Amino acid sequence: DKLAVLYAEHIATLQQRTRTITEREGLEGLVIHSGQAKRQFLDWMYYPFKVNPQFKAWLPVIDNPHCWIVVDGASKPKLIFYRPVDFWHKVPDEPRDFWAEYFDIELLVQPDQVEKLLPYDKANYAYIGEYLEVAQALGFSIMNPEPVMNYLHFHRAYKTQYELECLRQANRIAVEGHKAARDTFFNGGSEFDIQHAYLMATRQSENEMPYGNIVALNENCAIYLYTHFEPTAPHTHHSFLIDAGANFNGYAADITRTYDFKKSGEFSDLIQVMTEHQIALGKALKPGLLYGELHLECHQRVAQVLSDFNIVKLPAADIVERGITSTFFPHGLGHHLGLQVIDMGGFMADESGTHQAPPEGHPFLRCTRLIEKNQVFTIEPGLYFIDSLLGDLAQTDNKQFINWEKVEEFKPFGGIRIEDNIIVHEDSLENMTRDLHLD
Amino acid sequence: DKLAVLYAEHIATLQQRTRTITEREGLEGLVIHSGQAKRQFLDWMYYPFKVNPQFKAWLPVIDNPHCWIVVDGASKPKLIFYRPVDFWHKVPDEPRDFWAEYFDIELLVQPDQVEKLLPYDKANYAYIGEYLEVAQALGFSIMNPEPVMNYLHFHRAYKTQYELECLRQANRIAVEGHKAARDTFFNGGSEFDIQHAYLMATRQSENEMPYGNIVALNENCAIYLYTHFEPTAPHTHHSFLIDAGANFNGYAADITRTYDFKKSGEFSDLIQVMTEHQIALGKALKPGLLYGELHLECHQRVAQVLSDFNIVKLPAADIVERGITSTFFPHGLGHHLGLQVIDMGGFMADESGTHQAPPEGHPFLRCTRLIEKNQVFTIEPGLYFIDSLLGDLAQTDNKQFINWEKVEEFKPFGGIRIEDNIIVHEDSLENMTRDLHLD
Ligand SMILES: [Mn+2]
Ligand SMILES: [Mn+2]
Ligand SMILES: [Mn+2]
Ligand SMILES: [Mn+2]
Repeated sequence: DKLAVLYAEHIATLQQRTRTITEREGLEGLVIHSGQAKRQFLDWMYYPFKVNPQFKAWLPVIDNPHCWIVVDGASKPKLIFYRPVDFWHKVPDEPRDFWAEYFDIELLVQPDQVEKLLPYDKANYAYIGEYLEVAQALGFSIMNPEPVMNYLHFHRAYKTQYELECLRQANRIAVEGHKAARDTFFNGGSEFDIQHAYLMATRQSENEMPYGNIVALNENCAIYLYTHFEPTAPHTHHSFLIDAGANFNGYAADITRTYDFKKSGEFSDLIQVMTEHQIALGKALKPGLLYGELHLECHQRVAQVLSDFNIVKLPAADIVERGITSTFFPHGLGHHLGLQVIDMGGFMADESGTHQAPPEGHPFLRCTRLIEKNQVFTIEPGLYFIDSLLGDLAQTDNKQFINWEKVEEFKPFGGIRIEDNIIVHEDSLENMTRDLHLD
Repeated sequence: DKLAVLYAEHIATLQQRTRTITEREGLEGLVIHSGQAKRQFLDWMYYPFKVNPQFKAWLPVIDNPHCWIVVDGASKPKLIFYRPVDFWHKVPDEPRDFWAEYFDIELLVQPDQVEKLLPYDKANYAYIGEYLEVAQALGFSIMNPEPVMNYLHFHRAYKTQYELECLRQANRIAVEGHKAARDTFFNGGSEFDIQHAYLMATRQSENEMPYGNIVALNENCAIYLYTHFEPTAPHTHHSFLIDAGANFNGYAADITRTYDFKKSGEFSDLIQVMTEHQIALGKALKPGLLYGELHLECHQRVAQVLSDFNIVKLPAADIVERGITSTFFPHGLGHHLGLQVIDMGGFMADESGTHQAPPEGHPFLRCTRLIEKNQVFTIEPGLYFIDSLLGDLAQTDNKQFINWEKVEEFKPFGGIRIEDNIIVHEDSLENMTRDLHLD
C-alpha cells in the first residue's frame, strides 16, 4: 500500500510533464511503445525482452511486448495491454495490480491488430519507441522527436517519491545478493559460483539483472567491464570485485564492493583507505554543486592514495598535475541512477538538451549536471593495476616516479571499486546502500 | 585431440558442400557474417550475443561478433577474426585453438574497418548473414540467396563425425544438469531453485543454454512452453517436468524428464507407461522411414494410454480416428537436433528445398523428412491435461467420451514429456541420453 499511495502523485507528475511538452511542441499526445521480442536469425527462439524505458517510466510492466500508452496529460492515460490467449503459454489475469485503476485498459489479443485501437488521425501524435518501420506502417510521421526526448530525459533526473521508494527496494534486494556473493568468495568459490549465489539470494535470474554483473577474482578485478564467469576457481584467492544490482518495478540498483581474501596485508589496507575516500565523496554531494567538481575531488583523493601507499613517489598535487591518476582511475566517478542504470539527463544544463561542459582536464566525463534534491547518484571511485595503461605509463617521462616493484605485488589483486547509491534531499543525503548495513 | 582429429574431415565436408553449391549457382564465394551485438533502445547495454548458425557451422566461435568467413570450397577458408585491444575488456590470445590452422586468419581491431579485408569486387559473392543494410553498404548485392540457404540447410541434417562428437559432449553436460534438477525437486525446491541447481551442475549460465529451460511444478507441467521460474515452492509437491539442454561448440542437447514426487500412485504409473512408449518410439528410428510414420505411431500409443487409464471411455483406435489424441498430445513427436535446437532441413524432400508433405491427419507436423544415417533426432512424446484444449473438447460431440472426473484428478500433476536425443547410424541407433545412465 505505501508504494500504491505514492504512485498517484507519480502519475500526476507524469501527466503534468506530458501536458507541458506536448503543448510546447504542438502535439496532441505521445504514443509510447513497450517494444517487441526480437527473433534470432534463421531461428524460432527470441532474445530476452527489454522494455522501452519511456514505457516503464509510466508503470511497472517490464516483461510485456506489444503494449502501448497513449497520453496527452489531460485525459486519463490509455493502455493497450497485450494479452494473448494461447494454450502453450500461461494466460495471466487481466491487469488488477495497484497501477491498473490509473489507466483506461484495452486488451490486445494479436500484435498486428493494434491499428484499430490507436488514434485515427496521427498527424499530431509522436511515436516514442524503437520500431520506426512499424510506426511508419501504422501512419505515424513523428518519431522520437528530439525536443520531447530531451525534455523527458532532463526531468527523469528528478525522481518522484514513488521512484525513490522503488530505488530503495532495488537496493534492499541487491544487498542480499552482495552478502551471499561475499560469503561464497570467502568459501573459495569460482566467479561462476559467486554469480549464481548472487542470483539465488536475489531470487532474480541473469536476464532480470539491470546489467551484466561483474564478478571478478584476482587479476580480473583490473578489467573494469569484465563480463565472463570462470567456472573453475583460481588456485589462489587474493581479491574479489563484484558490481551487481537488482530490479524493482523497472528501477535499478548498482552496487560495487571489493574484498581481500586474507582480510589483512597491504591490499586489505588499500581497500579500507579507498572506502574512507568513497564515503567522504558520497558525503560531498550537495545541491548547487556541479557533479564534475566531485570527479575532480576524486582524482585528488586517488592521488593521495597513490602517494600515501608509495605506488607513485610524488606528493598528491604533482600526481594530479602530471595526469598520472588517469592510469589508475580511468573512468567517471559515477552517474545518475533510475529506470536505466546510467540514467538519462546526466549531461544536460537545461530542458532543451544543451550539454553542461565537463571540467577542463576531463573532456570524456558524461555526468556533469548541477546536483539538486530528489536526484539519485552512484559514487564509484576506483584504483586499478591495468597492464596496457601501466605499459603506456612506463613509456612516459613519469616512469621513474612509479614504484614498479610495488605495482608488481598489486597486479595479482587487480584493483578496487566501491560503489554506493545515494539520494540527494534538500537538507540531507540518504545512502541507500550503507543504510542497509551491507558494510 | 579426438575432436581436433575429426575436425579435419568436418572442414573437408564443408569445403565440398561450398564448392558444389557455389559452382552450381555461379558464385565466386560465400561471405558468412557471425553477426553483431544489438544495443538496447536509448541505452548503452547490449542484448546477449547470438551467433549466425551459418557461421558456427564452420568453427566453434559463438561469442565473437564482427567475424567473417570467406569460402569457395577450392582455397583455404579465410577468417576475419574480431580482436579489439581495449583496456576495459579481456584481450584474448590470437586464435591458437585446434581450428585455427584450418583458416587463413586476419585480425580485425575495429568492426567498421572490415571493408579493407573483404573481396574488392563482390558481384559474385553471396553475403550470408542478418545485417542486410551493413552488407549493402559494403557493396554486396546477393544476400541469403534461397538456393544456397536451402542446399546448406538440406545438408545440415547429415552430421560429420566432429558434429556427432560435439552433440555427445552437449548431452553429457545436460545429463549432469538433469540429475541435479531431479535431486533439487525431491528435496522440495522451487522452480527457481531447480533452474539454478541445473545451471550450477552444467557450469553454464542462462544465456549459454541453447533455449529457455522449461522448469515446471504441478499444474505448470501442462503449459508446454511455460517460461517463468516461481521463486517460492508450492505448498504441496506433486510433479516436475524439466526440458533443458546444454551447449558444446555451438551444438545443442535437448532433454526432457517428468517426475512424480511420491514415486507411486496413478500419475507415477502414467509416467512409467509413457516411458515404455518413448523407449519403443526411440528404437523405431530407421533409415528409409519417413519421420511422420513415427508421429502416427506416437498418436496410437498415447491413445492406448488414454483408453487403458480410463481417461477416455473408448477403444484406442477410436480415440485416434476421432482426433481426440491431439487434445492430450498437441505437438510434434520431435525434430532434427544440431547447431540449432530445432535443426534445419527437417521439412525437406531434396536439396532445392521442396517440402516433404506431412501425414494426412497431421498437417502442422514440421519434421517430415526421410530418416537416413548420420542424422540426429529428438523423440519426445507427451500427454498433458491442458485447460483450454479440454475446454474446446468439452464443446465438441466428443464431450460424452471424456472421463471428466479422472481428468480432474490428473490436473494438479499437469502432464508428461520424456525426450531423448538419438543418432541414427547405418546399422544401429545411439541414444546419447540413455547411454549416459540419466534414467
Ligand atoms: Mn554505476
Ligand atoms: Mn556499477
Ligand atoms: Mn525438442
Ligand atoms: Mn525439448
